[PDB]
Amino acid sequence: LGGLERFCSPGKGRGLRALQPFQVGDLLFSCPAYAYVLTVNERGNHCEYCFTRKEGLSKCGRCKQAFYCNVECQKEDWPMHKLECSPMVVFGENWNPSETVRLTARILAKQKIHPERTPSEKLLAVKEFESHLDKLDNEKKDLIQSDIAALHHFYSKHLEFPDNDSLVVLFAQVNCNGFTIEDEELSHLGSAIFPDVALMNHSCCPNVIVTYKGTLAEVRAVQEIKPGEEVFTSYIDLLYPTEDRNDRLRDSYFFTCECQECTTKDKDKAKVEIRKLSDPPKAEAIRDMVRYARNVIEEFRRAKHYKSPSELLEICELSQEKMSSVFEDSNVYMLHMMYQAMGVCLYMQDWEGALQYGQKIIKPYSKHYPLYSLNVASMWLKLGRLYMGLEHKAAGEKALKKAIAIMEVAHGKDHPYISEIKQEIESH
Ligand SMILES: C[S@@+](CC[C@H](N)C(=O)[O-])C[C@H]1O[C@@H](n2cnc3c(N)ncnc32)[C@H](O)[C@@H]1O
Ligand SMILES: [Zn+2]
Ligand SMILES: [Zn+2]
Ligand SMILES: [Zn+2]
Repeated sequence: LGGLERFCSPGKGRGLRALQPFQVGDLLFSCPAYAYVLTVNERGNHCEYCFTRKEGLSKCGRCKQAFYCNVECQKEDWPMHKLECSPMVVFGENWNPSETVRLTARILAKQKIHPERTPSEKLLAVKEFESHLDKLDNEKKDLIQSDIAALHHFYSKHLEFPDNDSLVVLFAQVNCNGFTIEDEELSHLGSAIFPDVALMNHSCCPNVIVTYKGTLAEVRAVQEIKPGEEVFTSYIDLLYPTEDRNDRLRDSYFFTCECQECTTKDKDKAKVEIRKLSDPPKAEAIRDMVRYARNVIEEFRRAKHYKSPSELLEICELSQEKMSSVFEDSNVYMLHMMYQAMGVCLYMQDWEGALQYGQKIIKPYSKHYPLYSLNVASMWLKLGRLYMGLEHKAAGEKALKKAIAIMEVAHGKDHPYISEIKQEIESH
């Protein structure tokens, strides 16, 4: 709470303000999760209650699909696991609510259980969340209804559903204020709601970073903050040019960024770096390849749900072949396809393929992103772990050290993830 304040940020609604100075790597505040969910694919790898990544995980006898550190965690998570335990077994293979429906069901359960202001709502309350209901078109309003139907379909037993479709308000609120809990390699662990953290506005030049210590959100300065200065995070991936960033912010958050980077368009020429080839491309040759680039990102986005790894790798190489003609290999659109391919090799357990892609990525990655970037820290981590795994321990230790350098600021020097990497350098 201390040394910070809620205020009306002009043309940004409510926001967070500093009342004291903050230095690079300082914890402004922590926020316990108000409501949270462990992602289906991480069940058994982490405790459902505290999110501890351990090996001696005790399975829920009643459903065989919830794992905990012990019985104390099992007991504590029951008021929330109660919502899914029996349904999972009764519906079996037919149990498929989206993580949004899963999280929203828990928000409804927390309101029944704890109607009072929670210690997660010191400055902002879930009830007070911005919905953007008024800007929702007929397509978006319909998607919320598909999700309201699922909430009724699967969580009808223990929940008393509110008013009309003032559930449309709750779903829109989660869509606009919800959080994704990622791991040290930026892999999806789950979804949560953090009220006080949701008060911070967006900047493509963030002065803070949100990291997670179990289910607790921690906010640390990645730039020096002086009194009266507004505290800003990044809502989106900062690799992309101004237009791309702004299309994402408009679609998901109903606003346009007017920050230094968006006003100036500084990193745009380097991000979409054109080959300095004998006879230039032409204005329309760039614009046609950028239209092709965006299309292939989205085509791969779709494809990955239904194509084989080799089919998926072919898309990467053939996209990079067509674009190679116009675009430099440092070009963000080239980097995207290389990252995707690295991801495919990792899945196939092709460690050399993944390492040979990661090396091509890291240098332009560091350049296109800010100084302390989780995107670059995790890329150093994947590289260090690929090196260490393949027995190239010199290069592994250097890449792992590079990761730790960023993490000491973003995660804090005393973070479990950092003690884990240090123990990776000690043994192997
Ligand atoms: C997670 S909330 C942040 C707190 C918020 N302004 C409020 O008072 O509820 C997200 C919403 O805040 C606004 N917002 C965040 N960053 C912004 C920015 N840089 N410029 C304009 N509006 C912004 C948009 O309405 C966005 O959808
Ligand atoms: Zn636990
Ligand atoms: Zn169970
Ligand atoms: Zn911006």
